[PDB]
Amino acid sequence: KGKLPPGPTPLPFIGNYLQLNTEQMYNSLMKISERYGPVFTIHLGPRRVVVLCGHDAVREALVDQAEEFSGRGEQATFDWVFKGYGVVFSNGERAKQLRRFSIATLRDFGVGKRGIEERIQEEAGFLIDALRGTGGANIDPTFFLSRTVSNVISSIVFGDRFDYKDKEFLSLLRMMLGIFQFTSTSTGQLYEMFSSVMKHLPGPQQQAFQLLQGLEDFIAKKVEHNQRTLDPNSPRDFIDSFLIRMQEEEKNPNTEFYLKNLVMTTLNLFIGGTETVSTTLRYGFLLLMKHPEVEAKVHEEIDRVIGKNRQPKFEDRAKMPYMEAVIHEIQRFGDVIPMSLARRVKKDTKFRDFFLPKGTEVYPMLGSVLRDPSFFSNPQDFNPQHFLNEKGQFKKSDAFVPFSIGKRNCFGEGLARMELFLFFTTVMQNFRLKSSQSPKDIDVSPKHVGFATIPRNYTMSFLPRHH
Ligand code: HEM
Ligand SMILES: COc1c2occc2cc2ccc(=O)oc12
Repeated sequence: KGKLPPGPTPLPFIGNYLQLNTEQMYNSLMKISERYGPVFTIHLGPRRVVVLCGHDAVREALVDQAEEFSGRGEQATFDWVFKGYGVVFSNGERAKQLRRFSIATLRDFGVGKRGIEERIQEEAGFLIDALRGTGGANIDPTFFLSRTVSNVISSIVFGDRFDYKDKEFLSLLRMMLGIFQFTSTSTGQLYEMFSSVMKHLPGPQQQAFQLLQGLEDFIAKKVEHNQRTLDPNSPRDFIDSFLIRMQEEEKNPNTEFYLKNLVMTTLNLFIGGTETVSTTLRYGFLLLMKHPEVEAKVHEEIDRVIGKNRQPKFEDRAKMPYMEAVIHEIQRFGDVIPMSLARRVKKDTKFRDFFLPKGTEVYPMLGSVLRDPSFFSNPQDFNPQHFLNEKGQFKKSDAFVPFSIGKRNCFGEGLARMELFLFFTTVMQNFRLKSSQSPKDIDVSPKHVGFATIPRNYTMSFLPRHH
């Protein structure tokens, strides 16, 4: 039947709000799924959204009907600053043009090649110095990890890294951490439903907007400088490249290459290339302290394959199935972006005997794919075996979708995977982790779950490995 997926009856404007717990959107949605099935319709305030739970529904839509589900839906807190500009939250021609250019420009600046691998290895060296600098003292690893991660994408988009002592750099990192935290709280999820009123009201969301505003202001300041020092012949970074394409297109009235898309696209990458990787690393170390046996096996593999002298290199991954399994399990357990970024159908679509009118938003519940009990034996526990066969070799999974899938999937996945492996490996090779508390008492449940999955605050010490 040409019918929209089934779902609970919505009330005018508020939608299904009375049937949802904004502090736990994910659980609220999965519960509703228990009654209506894997594919259902929900009304987040006035926003009608088709929810996709489980591997099959998600893959069937985003991959089997990729083009139809390739539209970009909204994320209200982020659209407040982006407003449809830039590569992430853009649609149609704007997105195709910005995405093609971004992927190309990233590769031209080392992504995938030896260039960025070297940059990551150097930055990891700096992270190691910094952790040695704590003298084994108990610390909050949060900004040690974010400063390192950020410098990778920062050297690509800005021309070079930030000094670890640059206070403005810490400030930008605080803004990123804060925005991801806000969109993961109940107020952030309430904003997803009622932004029409809430953006004009006092409250936590206003402080969230200022963080985005500070990030935009910073990007706009970096662009100006690049502009007044640009060598049309020798671009220094992503910004230069984009400024050059802008000049080339100065004659195309319909060009997507203009200042606003440069500021928004660069901001997209600065944030995207920072907080996601940083949050995964942070959750990862907490999971390893909770499971010493896994850290032990990681240490075994690192000592055999890499040893204690040379810097780990990306190709080492081919020889380390356990480590590769652990990183996969960390991303699977962490479920950093539990509901992906909303997609939307480009045109009237037919999906599993259901009807989805053009423009309909879609929520691919990645978290439900990473925990599909039909793909992982103990979906609720942290267990690397989930990514190993009986002979202890690495085993892929069609349900491993932390980067989502399809036409608007994460094109930073390559950089991210290189970062996760090189940082997790280089740190583990140099230190054993010591929990400020007892393994049995470490809580790995998340502190917040909304747009992102935020792990609980913790402290730890990095103890060197020598004797
Ligand atoms: C552990 C790290 C990361 C995770 C879990 C992650 C996750 C995701 C997800 C789930 C999406 C939405 C995909 C979709 O619509 O289907 C996405 C989008 C995107 N990611 Fe990542 N990401 C990570 C790191 C990166 C990095 C390092 C960069 C930057 C180079 C980045 C750049 C982007 C961009 C530009 C998009 C938007 C793509 C588009 O709309 O066409 N991501 N990411
Ligand atoms: C481009 O990278 C990303 C992301 O990647 C994965 C999640 C995610 C969220 C944002 C939000 C704002 C932004 O500017 O960028 C983002």
